[PDB]
Amino acid sequence: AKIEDIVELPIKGVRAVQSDGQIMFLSENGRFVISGQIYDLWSKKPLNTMSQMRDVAERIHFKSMGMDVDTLNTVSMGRGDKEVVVFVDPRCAVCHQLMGDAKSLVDDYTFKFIVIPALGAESNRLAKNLYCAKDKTHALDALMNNTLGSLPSGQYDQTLLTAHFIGIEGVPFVVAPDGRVSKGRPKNLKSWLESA
Amino acid sequence: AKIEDIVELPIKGVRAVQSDGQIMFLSENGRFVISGQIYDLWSKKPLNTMSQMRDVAERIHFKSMGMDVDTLNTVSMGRGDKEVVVFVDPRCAVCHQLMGDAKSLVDDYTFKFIVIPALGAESNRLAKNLYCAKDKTHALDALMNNTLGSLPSKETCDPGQYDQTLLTAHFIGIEGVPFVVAPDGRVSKGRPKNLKSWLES
Repeated sequence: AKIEDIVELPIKGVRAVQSDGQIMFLSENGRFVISGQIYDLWSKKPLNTMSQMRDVAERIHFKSMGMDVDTLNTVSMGRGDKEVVVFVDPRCAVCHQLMGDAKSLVDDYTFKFIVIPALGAESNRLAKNLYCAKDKTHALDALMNNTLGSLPSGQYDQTLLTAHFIGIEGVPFVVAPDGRVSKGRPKNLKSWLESA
Repeated sequence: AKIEDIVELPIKGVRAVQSDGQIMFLSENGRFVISGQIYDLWSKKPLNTMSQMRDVAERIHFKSMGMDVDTLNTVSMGRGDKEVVVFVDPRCAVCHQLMGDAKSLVDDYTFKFIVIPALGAESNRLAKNLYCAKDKTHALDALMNNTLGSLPSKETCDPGQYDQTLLTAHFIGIEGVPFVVAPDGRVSKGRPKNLKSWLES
């Protein structure tokens, strides 16, 4: 069954508002109100409570959205049964520092470092090399030391394109085991992973 | 009663999409769909057809939305019974051209030149001078020839560093200058290639 007609509306943000039991959707500047029901098509679920609303604003649940992060330009570090996802650029020094902090935590977490060239054509180069690594154990090591170009083996990186599509902004971008997101490096990684 | 809770959603755009007769609202990356009814609070009307969706995407109806342009930093040119609205910057030469072209149309239209300082501090200064001017009779001419700075000012005017006419334009979706609104509401983001005809249809 088809979409027959499409019109872009002058709407740049939407807020869910709850009053006396009913949840409505207001455009960010107060021009439009939509009375009805919102559905998360990627998670294939209706959002019916303010708690579910907050979940999609504050959290990312990759497997729930049909995303396997191991299929991206991803390298893994650690042994924990709690998964931590960190989008990183190969030239990002705060990303490198964050990755250094994660080394002390490898017993309780498994880190998924997803390499994205968010910072340019040279970042593309390094990310592109890592993608073609013979041995991703060394790739991991290469990533953390900023030694990626001398790695044994498109201008438009798929991991970059995907992150952008789904709204990942800036690096580093961290997703805790419970889905909580950190736009940037948290003050204390260990504490942040434990709880809000 | 009270609004008990509020959540900003990860949505940057909404498309009205029509499927099997009903209209739904889809987020920019397709992640979210909202089934239901949209109401336009500025013009106070429900929107139920794809034609009404196109109307709010393509047109601005100042009076329907309760917007009186004469309350803004505005200057009129022409005598005609069809109102044409043009947002301009004082330093915008492309805007001055359009104004010249408009001299020839004063028979059919009245032009409402809405002055906004969108291009920086010198633009701010000139718009503020127009606003605080003792004498608005020559105001049109000063605008078109870019001589607003020599307009004698009222004692002791100061409206503040943030121009309300600019704030209004930004709020209701004016983008760039010049920005033209035809009598029937159609918008032109930039000077149309051919004006008189554009104003026609």
